[PDB]
Amino acid sequence: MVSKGEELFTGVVPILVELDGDVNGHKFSVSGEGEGDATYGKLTLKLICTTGKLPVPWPTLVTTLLQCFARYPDHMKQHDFFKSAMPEGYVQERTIFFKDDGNYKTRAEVKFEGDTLVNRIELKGIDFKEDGNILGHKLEYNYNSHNVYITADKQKNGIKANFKIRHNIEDGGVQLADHYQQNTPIGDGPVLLPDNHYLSYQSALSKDPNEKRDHMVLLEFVTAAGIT
Amino acid sequence: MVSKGEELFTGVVPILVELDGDVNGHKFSVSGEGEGDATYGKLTLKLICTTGKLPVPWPTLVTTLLQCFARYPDHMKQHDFFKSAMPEGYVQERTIFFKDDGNYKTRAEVKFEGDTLVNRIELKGIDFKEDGNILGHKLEYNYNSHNVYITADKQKNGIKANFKIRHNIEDGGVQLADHYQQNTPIGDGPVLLPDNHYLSYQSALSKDPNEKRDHMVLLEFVTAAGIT
Repeated sequence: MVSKGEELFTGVVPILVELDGDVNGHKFSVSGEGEGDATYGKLTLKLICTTGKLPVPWPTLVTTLLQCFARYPDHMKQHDFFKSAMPEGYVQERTIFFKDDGNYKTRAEVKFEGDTLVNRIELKGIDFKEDGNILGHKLEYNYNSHNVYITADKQKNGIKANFKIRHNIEDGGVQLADHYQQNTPIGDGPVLLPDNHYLSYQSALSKDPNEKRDHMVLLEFVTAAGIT
Repeated sequence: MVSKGEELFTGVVPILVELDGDVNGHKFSVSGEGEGDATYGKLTLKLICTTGKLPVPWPTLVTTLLQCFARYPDHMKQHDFFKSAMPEGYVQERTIFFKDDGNYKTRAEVKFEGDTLVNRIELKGIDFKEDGNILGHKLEYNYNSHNVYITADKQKNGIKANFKIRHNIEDGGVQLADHYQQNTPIGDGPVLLPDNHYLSYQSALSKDPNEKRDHMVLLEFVTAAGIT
């Protein structure tokens, strides 16, 4: 239960991320490593496109490329589904609707493989406008804070989430991305089904000045809230 | 010039921050320490209210509590006024208009005192609504990304900046804060007067789980841009 999940994330945990995607026909792959410290609701990753140049803005992949590292306050630990599902893990599926543009559909499996927390993903994007903010690469290289609204999904012994990302556009404006999320345990064991709450996210995108490959250094701070 | 400023910020630099403020009559003081690495346009600070509980939301003080740590690309280094003014330093004055509420007026001096970069500030806030988002503490504990638009101010041998902060409000909405900035060198030496550009900011607010005092752990990533 609480102690079981808390134990698996007691200190700093190594992370591995793998993604294969296809957006409007452009195939690409991303691989990344890093670590997370749920004690501080912190996570840091260096993600690299191993197929060359990324066909879409890096910011559009931030949400796809580890909610188990969220910092749940003591009074809210009974609501931490993500950690309660470990190490077996859970599948995280999403559909992302980019306002007035295409959409991504993703499926990921996150769980431990030894001492390492792994996130393997498959992404498919369709109907993007060649001249849009996505394929046109018109999004600024940055990120804002958002809240991930969560509710239990007892039918699937998991949870559902919904939130809208605001991607700042170069020279002004915002490109919204509506996220519909579903998380289902991989195992058949018992999990912590939560009462409604949300995860408060804050992220910063950076670059490794010495790296030649197309990449993204991502930093996230996550804290659960919404319950007194 | 460029090399002179680059030299002072070559590695990791210790930082000291001090602030005395008065908002609608509530007097308070903040003291903080940390470090910055302009090579990665990064900065981290732990800021503490030494007078007890902070009378205003911590997020409202983020912009007041080190633009010299910005990461300027090679082709833009001749435009880095902040570093060119060091170690003597510069005065940074601002007027912050919180939409439909009060305003802050600040004056700060930032420069080196030995190997440490210091930021001492005086803040005065007026006409805040007792029931507003500020004195009512209705702002979420987080931060978004913004661009700091800069232009040279040859009359004062310094620069001027303008930007609008978006403070997310608890349960929805945004509380805007219009920033009008002026930076003037403390010394009378020559500085780097820049062509128009902006600093791309990204910030994350956190907490030291072991600290008893009212405080804020602030992280900022800053990179200059707007010039080809």
